[PDB]
Amino acid sequence: MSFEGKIALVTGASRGIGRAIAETLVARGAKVIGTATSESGAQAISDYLGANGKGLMLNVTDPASIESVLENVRAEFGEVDILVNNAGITRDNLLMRMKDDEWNDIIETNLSSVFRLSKAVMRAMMKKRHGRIITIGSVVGTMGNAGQANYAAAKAGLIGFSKSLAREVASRGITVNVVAPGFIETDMTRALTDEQRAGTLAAVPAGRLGTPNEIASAVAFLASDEASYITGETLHVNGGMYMV
Amino acid sequence: MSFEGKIALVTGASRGIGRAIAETLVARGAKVIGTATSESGAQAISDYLGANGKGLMLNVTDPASIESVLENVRAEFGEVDILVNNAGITRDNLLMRMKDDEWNDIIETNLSSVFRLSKAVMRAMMKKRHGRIITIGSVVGTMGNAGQANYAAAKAGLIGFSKSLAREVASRGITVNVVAPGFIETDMTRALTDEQRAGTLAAVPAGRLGTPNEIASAVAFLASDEASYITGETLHVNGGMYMV
Amino acid sequence: MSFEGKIALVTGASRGIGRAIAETLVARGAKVIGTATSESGAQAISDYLGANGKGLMLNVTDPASIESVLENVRAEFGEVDILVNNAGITRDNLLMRMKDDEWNDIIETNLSSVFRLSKAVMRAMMKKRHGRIITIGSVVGTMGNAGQANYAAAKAGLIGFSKSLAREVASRGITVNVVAPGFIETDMTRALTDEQRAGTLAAVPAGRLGTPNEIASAVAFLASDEASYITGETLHVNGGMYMV
Amino acid sequence: MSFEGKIALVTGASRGIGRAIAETLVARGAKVIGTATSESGAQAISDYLGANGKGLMLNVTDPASIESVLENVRAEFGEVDILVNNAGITRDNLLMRMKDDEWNDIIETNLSSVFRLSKAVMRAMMKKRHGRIITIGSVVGTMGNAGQANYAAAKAGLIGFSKSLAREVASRGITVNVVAPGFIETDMTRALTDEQRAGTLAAVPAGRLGTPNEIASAVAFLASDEASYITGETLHVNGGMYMV
Ligand SMILES: NC(=O)c1ccc[n+]([C@@H]2O[C@H](COP(=O)([O-])OP(=O)(O)OC[C@H]3O[C@@H](n4cnc5c(N)ncnc54)[C@H](OP(=O)(O)O)[C@@H]3O)[C@@H](O)[C@H]2O)c1
Ligand SMILES: NC(=O)c1ccc[n+]([C@@H]2O[C@H](COP(=O)([O-])OP(=O)(O)OC[C@H]3O[C@@H](n4cnc5c(N)ncnc54)[C@H](OP(=O)(O)O)[C@@H]3O)[C@@H](O)[C@H]2O)c1
Repeated sequence: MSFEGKIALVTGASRGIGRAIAETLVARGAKVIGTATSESGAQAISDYLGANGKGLMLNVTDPASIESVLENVRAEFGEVDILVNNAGITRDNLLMRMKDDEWNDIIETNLSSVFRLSKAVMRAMMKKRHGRIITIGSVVGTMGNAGQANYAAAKAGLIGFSKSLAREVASRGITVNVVAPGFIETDMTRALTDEQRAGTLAAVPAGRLGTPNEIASAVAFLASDEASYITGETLHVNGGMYMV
Repeated sequence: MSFEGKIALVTGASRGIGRAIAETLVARGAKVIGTATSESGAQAISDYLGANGKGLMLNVTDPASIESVLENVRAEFGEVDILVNNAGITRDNLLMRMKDDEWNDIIETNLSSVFRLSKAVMRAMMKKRHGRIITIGSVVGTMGNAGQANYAAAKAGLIGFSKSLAREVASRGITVNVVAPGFIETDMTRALTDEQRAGTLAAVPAGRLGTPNEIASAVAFLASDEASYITGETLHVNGGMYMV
Repeated sequence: MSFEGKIALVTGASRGIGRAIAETLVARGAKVIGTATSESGAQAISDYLGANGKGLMLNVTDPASIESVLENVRAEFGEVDILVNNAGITRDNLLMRMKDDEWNDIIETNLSSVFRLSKAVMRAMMKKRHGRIITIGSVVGTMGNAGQANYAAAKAGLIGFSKSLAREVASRGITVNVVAPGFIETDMTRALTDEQRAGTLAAVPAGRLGTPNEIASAVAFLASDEASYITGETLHVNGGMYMV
Repeated sequence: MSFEGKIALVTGASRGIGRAIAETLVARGAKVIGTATSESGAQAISDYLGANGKGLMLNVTDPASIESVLENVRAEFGEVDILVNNAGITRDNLLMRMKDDEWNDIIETNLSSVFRLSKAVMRAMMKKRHGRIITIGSVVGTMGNAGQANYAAAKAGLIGFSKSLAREVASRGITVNVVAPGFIETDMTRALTDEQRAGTLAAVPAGRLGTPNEIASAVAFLASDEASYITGETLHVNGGMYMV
């Protein structure tokens, strides 16, 4: 089992991709700490993890929340070996309608969060001479998308951040990578009309949406000892929607 | 190739790249408004622009400063046709030494500024069905660089922003593009040791530093009517240091 | 911006993009040699070039034809300063239907031709310590396209070739670059059904086809003294169809 | 075990990366057919594979050799499920010294081979509604390298080819991907002076060469059912030497 003895922190693990990531790391031997933004969300994460981890309330924009969560992780489980930055929001609008706080909230939540959490786990990874940081990107970070300039900025920015951090820590056995999903099936997409789905599918050579478990498999590959020579990279998981 | 009757605003036009951009747009017939962060800096810009423009004090992190500058431009010259986002700062540090405000100030000054300024000029461009937005990026935005994770995040971010904005306004005759310099002769590079220079030149096939005027030429090409089918693109001007 | 005293060779200059390139270089002061695959095609090129150049018959797959054309150019005009590799063909088919000669002919005509022509002009450029090589790529080289695996291979290949050549000759004042058009109005596109056009326009933010002159403007920029710090680069001119 | 019941064909499996790929696929349940260019090389492959596969003599430039090898595979094992295109050569020279046959041999061996072998296995993959094609690229295909314009052309070209093929076959459950190694330890590199090594290591943030087994792990990930939503992609395995 790949992750026996490892402690993973997966931000935004309530559902969909973040839950599939948490469950996959559990299935391969890790102890997982999954986060949500509320105390009930955190309890629902504890309920699915059971004996293989815990749910905690974390707001990745608030440094006091980050510090409190990591202290709790350290007391109960130990140091973080694997950080998976999945927490992310969208607040879409065309530029002229985009409010200052819609811009700021996305930049804080989706880009500056990657800085804060990576900084907060890095020292203990450097001491172990081994670490994994994986952030969940988006195809929109590379292509752009009308009405999502805030989101695209954050998702492109976290790649620049990750490349620079990778260059600093590569020689100490820590890799820093991004997984960029395409269109993935969630509750959201399951609620759409057949016509809304058909237009999304038309953009995907594979002819289907991706599944959360497909993103989890890519994360788990990069987090494993079989990916120790991959750093500063973006792994695109999108059914051929965008080929780099 | 002529800009007669066009109004350009070039942020951070005191020296180096921003000055060369301002002078080059003048040489092609534009009226140019260059900015600096102090009243004396703005006056030095007015001195070199003379009859073909003026200098103004602008803080690109302050919406009140942006609006005051644009209202002055609108009263004296008219609406901005060409926006060149050149203003930017660096606060280098390895991640472990990087203070929260060194992150925040770079994100605000180098990325969020591009959103605020673009938003502030866009309506008048959309009415005319013609416009240019050009932002000065960096090779670091695409490659990453140790000790500049903040700067790389902002410079990568501004590309994602620019692709998204490009997609929103392409059908109204507005293009949005990035020019990414390599190592350019500037106060910054003149202040390096001979050894820091030599090592950076070894990574440049051309075997020399670029000039500010070389960046200005690329900007002036993209700002022209001869580049109306180029949008959402990044023009790398780096002597082969990085080939995309 | 002027090419007075420069000699340019533009392969495949009968019509469309190659003609627009030839005419634009004339308009900027160059003497232009345009090529076609027949003696009547070459004469039609001579008719439009008049006093500012000539047409010649060239087969870019035949080294004897290349050498005969260059010797004619050298006798009448002088050494080539600017090479524009525009010659190219398509032989579309899904992989299972693609005949061996449909693969081979595209590779020979669209990729190996760029090697032979570049090699044939390079020595005189190196002696002068000044030169331009510009090859016309395609968006398909970066994105791929079903039914054009041969064409995509050649157009992607020529970029790898161009980056390698750029690295060899950058320090001698020669740049080597690619211009990658999107969907441009040409005989090809005029011969499509209204439905094939409409579907391709839906993928273009600009909402229109590009013109040959738009490609020519980008080529003329790169061929100029104002682009001496741009090498190994790909300039995408596609109305936002693909944003790198 | 991931590959139980699968037949993999790994071209160029004598040593280094191709051998590590063959051995890794064996270790995960596949029957492997590994190739070499001589009858003794093929026998040495049979010796290491033992009961889990066979060695055969294959020249990927010769269609009669391709057909004979695939007929042998089909009679003894069955249809190919996984094709790994590892066969590759270099014949380096600066452009002016590069002979026509040095160009042609690399294009035939490293690019056209990918077309021929992919075409030869595709029909049976389409019938199974499941398939993997993985080609071994190189960082040089994306960066370029002086003295390797032939190699860079071929390695860039095979990405264009792979993207186009992926677009044709994505909806039938076949993925087509590239693994791009950086600097990998081989017999060659083990024979170098400490000074030659030191210069190579200086370009690699990880501070070490990659191992053949690291490339094999990436191949095996893409060949598995855990990578069914990854197609048309390039996975860079280079210790941060090049970050895309
Ligand atoms: N779905 C797709 O097709 C797709 C495609 C590409 C990329 N992505 C990326 O995948 C990730 C998952 O998002 P999603 O839309 O798929 O599903 P989601 O269920 O909305 O997940 C978002 C998660 O982020 C957490 N979160 C939000 N704001 C936060 C904050 N301030 N602090 C900490 N956690 C916060 C949420 O917490 P609660 O549990 O408390 O709400 C939730 O767990 C995001 O990074 C997204 O950008 C998704
Ligand atoms: N080593 C690195 O650092 C590195 C880096 C990036 C990419 N690569 C790529 O990895 C692959 C392995 O090459 P290598 O240099 O690492 O080791 P290598 O041991 O030289 O492998 C090359 C293999 O290709 C086979 N081959 C050569 N010409 C052939 C032909 N005409 N038909 C069929 N097979 C042929 C050889 O056969 P024989 O066994 O009969 O000689 C040999 O098995 C190549 O695609 C290479 O471009 C390697």
